[PDB]
This record gives sequence, structure tokens and C-alpha cells, in this order.
Amino acid sequence: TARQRVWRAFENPHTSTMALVFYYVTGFFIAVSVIANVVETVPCGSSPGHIKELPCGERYAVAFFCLDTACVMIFTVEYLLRLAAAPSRYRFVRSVMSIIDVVAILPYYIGLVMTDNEDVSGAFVTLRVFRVFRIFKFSRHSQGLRILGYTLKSCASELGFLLFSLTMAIIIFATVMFYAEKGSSASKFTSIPAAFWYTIVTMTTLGYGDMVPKTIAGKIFGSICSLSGVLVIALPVPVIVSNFSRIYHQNQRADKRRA
Amino acid sequence: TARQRVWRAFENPHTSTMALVFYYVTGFFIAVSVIANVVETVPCGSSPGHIKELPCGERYAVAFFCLDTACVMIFTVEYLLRLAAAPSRYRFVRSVMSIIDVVAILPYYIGLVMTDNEDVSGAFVTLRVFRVFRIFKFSRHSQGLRILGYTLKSCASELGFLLFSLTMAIIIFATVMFYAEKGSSASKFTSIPAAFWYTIVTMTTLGYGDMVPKTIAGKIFGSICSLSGVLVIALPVPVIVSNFSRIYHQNQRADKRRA
Amino acid sequence: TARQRVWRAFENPHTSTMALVFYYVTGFFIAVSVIANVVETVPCGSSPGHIKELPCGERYAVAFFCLDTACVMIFTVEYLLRLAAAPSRYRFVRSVMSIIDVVAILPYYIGLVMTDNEDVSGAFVTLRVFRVFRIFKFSRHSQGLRILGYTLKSCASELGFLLFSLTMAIIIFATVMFYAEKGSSASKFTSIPAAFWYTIVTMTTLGYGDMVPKTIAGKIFGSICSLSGVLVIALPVPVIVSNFSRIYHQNQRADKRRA
Amino acid sequence: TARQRVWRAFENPHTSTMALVFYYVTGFFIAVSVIANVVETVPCGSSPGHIKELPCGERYAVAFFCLDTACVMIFTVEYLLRLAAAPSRYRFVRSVMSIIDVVAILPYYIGLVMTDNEDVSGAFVTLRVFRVFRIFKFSRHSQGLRILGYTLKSCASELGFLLFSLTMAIIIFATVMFYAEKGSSASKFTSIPAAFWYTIVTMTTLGYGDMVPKTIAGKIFGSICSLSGVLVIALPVPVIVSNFSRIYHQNQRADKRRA
Ligand SMILES: [K+]
Ligand SMILES: [K+]
Ligand SMILES: [K+]
Ligand SMILES: [K+]
Repeated sequence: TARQRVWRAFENPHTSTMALVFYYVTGFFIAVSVIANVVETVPCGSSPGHIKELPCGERYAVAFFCLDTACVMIFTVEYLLRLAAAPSRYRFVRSVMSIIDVVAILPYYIGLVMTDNEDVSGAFVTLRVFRVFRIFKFSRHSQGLRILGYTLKSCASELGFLLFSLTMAIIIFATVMFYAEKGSSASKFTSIPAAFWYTIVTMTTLGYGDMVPKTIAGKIFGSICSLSGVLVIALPVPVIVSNFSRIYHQNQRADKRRA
Repeated sequence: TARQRVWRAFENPHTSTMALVFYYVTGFFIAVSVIANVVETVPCGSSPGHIKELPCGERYAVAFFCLDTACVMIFTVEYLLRLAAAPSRYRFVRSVMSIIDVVAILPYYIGLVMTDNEDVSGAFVTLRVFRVFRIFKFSRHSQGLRILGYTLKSCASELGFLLFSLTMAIIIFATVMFYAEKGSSASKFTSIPAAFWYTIVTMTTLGYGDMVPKTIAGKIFGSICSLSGVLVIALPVPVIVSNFSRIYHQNQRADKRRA
Repeated sequence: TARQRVWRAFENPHTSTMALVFYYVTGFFIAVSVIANVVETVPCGSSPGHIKELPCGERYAVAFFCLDTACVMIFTVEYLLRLAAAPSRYRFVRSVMSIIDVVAILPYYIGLVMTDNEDVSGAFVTLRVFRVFRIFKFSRHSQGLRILGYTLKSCASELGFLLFSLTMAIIIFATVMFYAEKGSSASKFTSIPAAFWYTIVTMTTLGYGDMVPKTIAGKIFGSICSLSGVLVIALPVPVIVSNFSRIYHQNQRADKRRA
Repeated sequence: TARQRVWRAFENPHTSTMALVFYYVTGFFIAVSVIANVVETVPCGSSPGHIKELPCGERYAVAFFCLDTACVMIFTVEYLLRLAAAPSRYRFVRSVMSIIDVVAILPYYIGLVMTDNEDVSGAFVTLRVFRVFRIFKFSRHSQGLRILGYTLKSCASELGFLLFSLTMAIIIFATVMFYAEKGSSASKFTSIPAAFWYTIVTMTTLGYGDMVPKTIAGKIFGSICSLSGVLVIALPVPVIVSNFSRIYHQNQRADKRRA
């Protein structure tokens, strides 16, 4: 019963005070690691003996490294204990949660085994972009009433269909806008993939304004794209609202049929 | 009886006629204070002897000071009339509108007790900002503002967690976008907090365009971010309208139970 | 019965072939006058003997004036016949339709009585801005199933309330942004009315990008304003949808209870 | 029987297996043609002897011409197989998908009959634009595209009149905004059609910001225009979702009547 006790402590933290406090402690380290990751890019001032101000992640290299290694030791101990007290270890590993945990904790170890190649370029940048995966664990720790998740998986069909229609519309409008605008002077529409950016920014009603049409045909088709973008942003709202209300009432019905 | 008579004159001023008069007088004074606050920052111009065109609040500082102190005298006397006529002084003081009144009137007296050093900087700006909360006193003049407050109080936990998830998505997108765009030339994505601005502007479908991606990876993730903004537009609507409908329907049921 | 015949020809065009053709003819002149008004501002090319290319409204002054006077004679004859065949002439005049008709036809006559002051400035510009009022007549001629109008007048209460809340939010956010951003260099937030523009452009999720925050406090409050703008644009959709469906079903119910 | 056997193989290719094979082959060829069209505009670069980096469509024009003519040979033979196996040649030819097929394949043969003069300019761009309508042939591969087409055909008159009203509002706002902003310095509101661009960009809540108001009156009317864009976002949703629900519910009723 010891292994089942540790497991029921893990996926049901509220049962035991010690389980609850371990839950809150690992949540706190996830939060501090996320905040440290965000902070270690902020350029600290006073530029001590440097041509340009160094970010807090290079000026205080050892401090942020010690904080990172404390967080990663906590995460690794968590994952090892979960792998121990898992009833079906293979099924536990196959869960997307363990995948996220391992791909979040790996960057630290992979950087530690490449300290000799400290002058590496490009690869470590992606490696430590994957250090943003700890926010996923943090979102998991707030596993409140996920009516929104149920609504999203209820609407998944129409959302994927809208994504496919949006892809077709993006390709069509990008072709049209590129051919209308390839001939302008210093034109930003240098290719159809280049016009993909303008199209996706227009159909979402961003309009950054870096790429704008400069020709009458380009402006006509940009207007058509704008209207289709109005439709794009507007359509999901009523159906998401309806599905949310439906699942909400369904959950109260389930609660009452449990009483 | 005078205490409770004045109280009833206050919270149901439609019963009496002098109470309605005082109601409309204090509403007028609130409007006057708000309009004076807005206008006194407008550059009046045409001021000889000063190269910089002073605002109407410094060229005619005497008139605006007299107007604001008259408005705050009205607010102070009406607040003391509320307090003196309350059946329960503690309950009224703890009530949110009392906090609104006190946060509206305290800045003037704080400026009075600070005026010994007219060279105050950094604090007077905060006082001026808090001088706008006199507009919140219009809730007493609008059942719509009361029902909006009740709706927001109902949408407390769920909008809180929705904002938490939005913040988590902002952190994720800011991380990926900073690391995609830190290396560009004269880049504005100088840190992850710096890219917080781009992420929040994109996820809301503003697209100021002041800072836009310039790399292929940055543009791919900006496209994903805007597409997620399409869902950001629709996410709060279900729960906001559901809570509003709940409040409205219990109001209807209560009004029918009255009949 | 002659006057009632002319009236029933006017407000019920489909009855008589001659009534229908007069309806279509006056619709066609409204369309041609609108198109002429739009065109007479387009700068025609070839710049014949001019420092700068003249618009089609000054190069062909007589042609556009003759087209305008033909349209205005048709409109005046229409309005005179309506005033004749009106059963209650005073009530007919008091209708907003006759107000729009007279304020649309007046610009021509008022310009004709001020041809001596052909060098007038400013006033005639507004006078001929009111020449855009003919589009209102044109929209009237398409008096199809106005379920949208009924829905809008059904939602008028909540729409006005949302407008009032938007006004309060604009004033509050403008005060906050101006005080956060008055101190920047070459700042566009030179007053609270100046920040009205930024606020209204942000809460509607336009983000032109001419006025953007440049300070950390300004960016924080611009983010709050952006989120409130998401709420602003998102909220009307479900309620308009519900009201539209309700009135739609009500209209089919009315049609069937008429059968 | 061969005619009808092949026909059934075409419009219900799930029945057979060789029909499913030909189905997936032609879907693959449609995807290949679309991707080739997009890619061949991308500047390949690294081309010695040419200062301008040619697109992949001119550096490797032979490969892309062979690929496109192979795709169009497949399209031509499959179209002639549809036509030859149709029970009713006229009904099939008049059917919209036949128009899609012919408008997809005609540009290639028009280019073939134009190739005697390879210096064609202005027409070849139109042919290239119409070469994207091969993407529409994916409707045969998506029940979602068919139901979207049915919905749009249902939302024919009402969206038409909604677009008419939107155009009328665009004309009104463009008139007032041009006359508010014609007098500014280096103004981009050079005509009412010039302000059509600003009006459509603002009413859709894009706000590129390329052309923004610079006058107080221009800013007031731009605020009104954006506020109207808030309604523009919500206007088509009721009728679009109502018609979609009608189509979906009659589909459900038919499928139940099957059982
Ligand atoms: K928008
Ligand atoms: K912009
Ligand atoms: K926008
Ligand atoms: K924008």
C-alpha cells in the first residue's frame, strides 16, 4: 500500500497534508524557475566594465545557475518519485505530462554535458527555448474546473475546419496580393510566402502596418481580405458561448445526479 | 429619527424631493470635477512671456484650484452627511462606495498637507491620477453600473483564472518570440519582458506595429500568436454573458415574486 | 381619391407600374448623384495648364453642376409631390425622412444663392458634406426585411449602457495614460483629450500605431486598455445573435398567425 | 453501363478501390500544383551571372513548366473522364465544379496559345492569378467545403444587403473623413475613393496606420468609424450562424428520416 499511498498522494494532493505541501512546494519552484527564466534576459544596468549592459543571466551567471540547478533537482526528484510510485510505469511515461516534464528538465542536463562547447551557437538557443516548457507544468498545477478545455475539445471539429478554410483563404489571398503588388517600388511582397505574412496579419485584424498595399488592385483585395478577417474573428464567439453553456449545465446535471 | 430620515433621503432619493435635489446637485458637481480635471491638462496657448504653452491648469491655476476645492468641499460635506446619518457607521464605512468616496477626496487633502513643498515630484502625479476616481461616484447615479459591478464580482474566480492562463500564454509566446528575434538588427525584442508588449498587443489583435517580427521564425510565431488572439477574443464572452444572464434572471424572478 | 392614389403610389410603389417606375427612377438618380459626389473629388490626370492636377469637380465644373442640378430638380419635384399627396402635411414634414430629404436638397440651393461669394471658405465645405445625406434616401429605398433594425432597437438599452461604460473607461484610461506618458520625449500624449484618441483606438483594437506608449507604466496601462478593448469588441456578438434569432422566429410566427 | 460505372466511381469513390486510388492521386496532384505555384515565386538566390536573385520559377523554369504541364495533363484527362462518363453531359457541365475545373485548366492552354509572343505583359499575371483556383478543386475532398458553399449560397441575399449597407456606411464615412482631412499637410486623404481605404481599414478594426487622421474633426470621425466597426464585427454573425444551424438541422432530420 506504500506505493499506492505515494501515488494517491501525487495525483490527489488534497488527501494528505504532506502530499498537499509537496504539491505547493513543487508549484512554488515551478513559479520561481519561470520567473528566473524571464528575468535572466533583462539587461541589468550600471554596465560594469562592459561595452554594452549585460543581461542578468550573464552578469550573475553563477547565481542564476544555482537557482536553475535547485529547481531542476527538485523537478528531477519529483519525476523520479512519480516514475517509482506509478502503477503502470510504461503508461505513466507515455502520458504527455511525463513527456513535458522530461523535455523541460533535459535542457539543464544537456547544457551541463556541453559545457566544454560553451561557445556553441544556435543549438543551445533552441535548447533553452524548450526551457519555457515549465509553464505547462505550472498550468497543470492549476487543474481547476476545465469547462473551457471540454468546450474546446467539443468544438475541435469546427475549429479545425475553420483552420483549414483559413489556410485556403490565406493561400488564395496571398497569391492575389503578391501578383497585384509584385511590381511596386521597394515592394515588401517579394514572394507568395512573403505575402503569407500580410494575409495572416490582415485576416486576424491585426494590421501591424509594416506590409500594406500600395496599388489600387492591392487595396481592393486587401479590403476583401479585411472583410474575410472580420468574419474569421467573429465566427467562433457564438458557438463557443453555446457549447460552454451546454457543458456548464451538463456539469451541474452530473453533480445533481451524483446526489 | 433624523439620522434614519436623512439616510432614507440618501439611499432612496426618489422618495423625497429635496433629496432628489441634493442628488442632482452632487451629480452635477461630480461631472464638473471630472470635466475640470480633463480640461486643465489642455494646452491653452497664446500666453505671452512663456515660450511653452501652459495648460489651462497652470495659466489659470487659481480658477481651477477654487473649482476643485469647491467640488471637494461638496464631496466632504456629503460624505460626512452619509456617515452621520448611517444606521450602522461601520457597515457603511466598510461598504465599497465609502472607499470610493474616501479615495476620491483624500488626494486633495494630501496635496494640501504637501503644499509646504510645492516642488513635489512623482507623488503629485499619483495624486492627480487618483483624482479620476471621482468618476466612479457616478455608480450611485446608474443602476447599470451597479449591475456591472455585481456581474464582475460574479465573474471573479473564473475571469481570474482566465487571466492567469492568458498570462501563461503571454509568457510562452514572449519567450519563443524573444529567442526568435533577439538576434535581429536594432531589434526591439531586447528581453522577454520587452516582448511581453508585443505578445499582449498581438494577442488582442491590436497590432500597433511599433515592434513587429523581422525573422522567418519570428513571423511564424507571430502568426501563431495572432491566431491565438482570435481565441482570446472569444474566451471571456461565454462566462461573462452566462453570469450576466444569471444575475438578470434572478432579478426577474425576484421582481415576479414581488408580484 | 386622386390624392390618396398618389400617396399610395408613393409609400406602396409595388401597387402600380407607374408608381414602381417612378420609384426606380428616383432610386437611379439618387445612385447617380451619390456616384457623382464621390467622383467629383478624384483628381483627373493630364494636368492641363495647371500647377497641380485638378479634381474632376473643378476641371469639369459645368458638367458636374448640370448633373447635380438634374438630380436636385428630380429630388425637389419628388419632395413637392410628397408634400402635396401627404394626408397629414405637418406630420409628413415632421417625419425624419422629410428632414433628411430637405437637408440633402438644400446644399444645392444654398450654394446657388451664394455664388456671388464663390470665394467663401469653410462654410461651403460643411454645406457640401451635408451633400452626403442622399445615401440615407438610397438606404431607405432598400427597405427590405429590417430584422437588423428591429434587433438594434431591441438591444438599444444594453448598447447605450455599453457606450456609457466605454465613455467612463475612455476617460479613466486616458487620464492614466496621459499621466504615465506626459514626461516622455516628443510625447504625443500632450493632454487628456490627446490621450482620448489613443484610448478609443486601443479599446476598439485598431491600434493604428501613431500613438503608442513608450514608458513601462504606459505600456502596463496600455495592456490593461487592450484587454478591456477585447471585452468591448467581443461582448455584443452573442446578445445580438440571440436577439436576431428571437425576432426572426417571431416574424415567422407573425407570418403564420397571418395565415 | 461503362459510362455510369465510371460515373459512380467518380462521385462516390469510397465504393470502389481503384476509384479511391484515382481520387487520392488527383488530390495529390492538386496539392503538388498549388505548392509549386507558391514555391516558384520564392527568390532562390545564389545565381551567378545575374545581379537580381531570380525566383525558383525562372532559375529552374524547365522543372516547374514540366511539373505544371504534368499536373494540367492529369486535370485535363480527369475532366474528360468526368465528361465522358456523365449520365447528363449538360447537367454536369453546368454544375459549378465543372466551371471550377475549366477555369483551373484554361490558363495553361491560354499561355500555350500565347507563347508565340513570350513578351506578354499584363495578361500573364492574370493567368497566374487564376492558376490558384486549382485549390478550389479540394472541395471534392472535403464535405466541410461543400457545407460551407451551401451555407454561403443560403446567405446570399442577406449578406448581399448587409454588404450594401456596409458600402453605404463606407461612402458616408469616407465623405466626412475626406472633407475633414483634405486640408492637412501632405495629406493622404486626397479623394473620397482615397479615403475608402482608411474607412474600410478602420471599420474592420485593422488600423494599419498607414493613413490616419491628423485633425481634431478627423479624429472625432475616426473614433465614430471605429466604434461602428465594433458593430461591423458583430453584424454578419447572427445570420451566418442561423443559416448554418438551419442547414445542419435539416441534415440531422434527413439522416434521422434515413433511420
Ligand atoms: K482587431
Ligand atoms: K498599425
Ligand atoms: K487591429
Ligand atoms: K493595427
